[PDB]
Amino acid sequence: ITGTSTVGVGRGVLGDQKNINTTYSTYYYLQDNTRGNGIFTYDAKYRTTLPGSLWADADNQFFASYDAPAVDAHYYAGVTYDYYKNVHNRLSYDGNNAAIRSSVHYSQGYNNAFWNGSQMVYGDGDGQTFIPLSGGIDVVAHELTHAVTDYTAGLIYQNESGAINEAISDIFGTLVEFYANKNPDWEIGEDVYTPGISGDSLRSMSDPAKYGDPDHYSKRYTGTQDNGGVHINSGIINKAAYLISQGGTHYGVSVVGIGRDKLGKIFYRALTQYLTPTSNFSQLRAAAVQSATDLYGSTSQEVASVKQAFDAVGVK
Ligand SMILES: O[C@@H]1[C@@H](O)[C@H](O)OC[C@H]1O
Ligand SMILES: O[C@@H]1[C@@H](O)[C@H](O)OC[C@H]1O
Ligand SMILES: O[C@@H]1[C@@H](O)[C@H](O)OC[C@H]1O
Ligand SMILES: O[C@@H]1[C@@H](O)[C@H](O)OC[C@H]1O
Ligand SMILES: O[C@@H]1[C@@H](O)[C@H](O)OC[C@H]1O
Ligand SMILES: O[C@@H]1[C@@H](O)[C@H](O)OC[C@H]1O
Ligand SMILES: O[C@@H]1[C@@H](O)[C@H](O)OC[C@H]1O
Ligand SMILES: O[C@@H]1[C@@H](O)[C@H](O)OC[C@H]1O
Ligand SMILES: O[C@@H]1[C@@H](O)[C@H](O)OC[C@H]1O
Ligand SMILES: [Ca+2]
Ligand SMILES: [Ca+2]
Ligand SMILES: [Ca+2]
Ligand SMILES: [Zn+2]
Ligand SMILES: [Zn+2]
Ligand SMILES: [Zn+2]
Ligand SMILES: [Zn+2]
Ligand SMILES: [Zn+2]
Ligand SMILES: [Zn+2]
Ligand SMILES: [Zn+2]
Repeated sequence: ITGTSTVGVGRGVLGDQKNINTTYSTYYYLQDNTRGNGIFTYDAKYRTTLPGSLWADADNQFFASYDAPAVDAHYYAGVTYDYYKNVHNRLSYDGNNAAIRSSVHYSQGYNNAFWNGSQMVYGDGDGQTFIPLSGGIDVVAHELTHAVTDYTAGLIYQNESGAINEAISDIFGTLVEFYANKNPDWEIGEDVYTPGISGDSLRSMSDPAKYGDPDHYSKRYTGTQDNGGVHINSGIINKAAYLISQGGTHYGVSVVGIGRDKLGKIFYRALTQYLTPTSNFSQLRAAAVQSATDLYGSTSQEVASVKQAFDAVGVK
């Protein structure tokens, strides 16, 4: 909509106050004109028609319970935009400042959130398995990172390539959570999963086995469920990424940690320059090694730590 750029205030799903960029024309709309071609957040009104109505509010104050998922979808899309621009010089998910559109209140009791190829879609959850999923910055950034992948490597969503696709989204979801440095961790979805249970999450990058996911290639799932285990086998790559950043000794292999920023630079270069739609784990290792070589030199600690981490998870 055409209007004046304004700044509203509200509370997100977890009850935290934040400012949001809006546009004023009779109503205040969840339309942020400060980032690329815009960030636009819509009300799906418990239906499955997309995108729904551009979110309108009479007073620029977003403190109602019904507002909270919209506040977070809008704000965390902004954080994700800022991460990719400021850290990686990438303008929106396509690198060409595509508008970022999100719909909240999708369906009823819907325990999922997804990038659908052109926008984000957030369920409200059923209140037991999940609360509204836009409350999780790592979920928001995980799904928007699928769009980054689609516009770069084009990793296929099945078998080893699909597990890489999911790990890339977990890695950057987590790096965005740290960039936004409110309550970061190496867990996925902890803020919105199981409101009745403290200390759990959908999966752990630091210790995949805590939830029964593999932390070594020898433990990879080879069945047909989950598109060949894409959210299961991601644990192998997630653990490697965790080790690259934080270090540790895993199955007897010592890894010297190089920190989050270098992890992000190495994997971003691997994704955008070297991965292809069918890259397997071994090819990801090679891409990460080459990316660290490009950035830091073949004799660098960074290259050595990449190799150590992939060794530790059994990926040659
Ligand atoms: O849509 C308009 C946008 O294009 C401009 O950049 O800022 C004001 C908005 O109304
Ligand atoms: O506690 C939250 C509240 O502050 C917000 O306004 O609506 C959603 C709730 O979860
Ligand atoms: O376009 C909107 C539609 O998506 C929603 O489901 O019902 C109201 C309409 O304004
Ligand atoms: O409070 C309202 C809620 O009861 C309804 O479901 O949708 C709009 C909200 O503002
Ligand atoms: O235009 C392409 C689009 O069709 C696809 O969704 O992602 C890659 C883009 O280059
Ligand atoms: O250390 C920062 C890291 O926490 C963030 O995730 O990505 C950028 C780095 O500068
Ligand atoms: O506690 C168990 C854990 O040790 C294993 O790694 O995965 C399944 C869990 O039930
Ligand atoms: O069966 C597949 C397995 O061969 C591969 O290693 O990882 C993905 C699985 O789907
Ligand atoms: O096979 C790829 C290789 O061509 C490149 O050099 O590094 C990335 C690898 O995945
Ligand atoms: Ca209001
Ligand atoms: Ca997290
Ligand atoms: Ca929980
Ligand atoms: Zn998903
Ligand atoms: Zn995913
Ligand atoms: Zn967290
Ligand atoms: Zn899955
Ligand atoms: Zn998923
Ligand atoms: Zn270990
Ligand atoms: Zn460990």
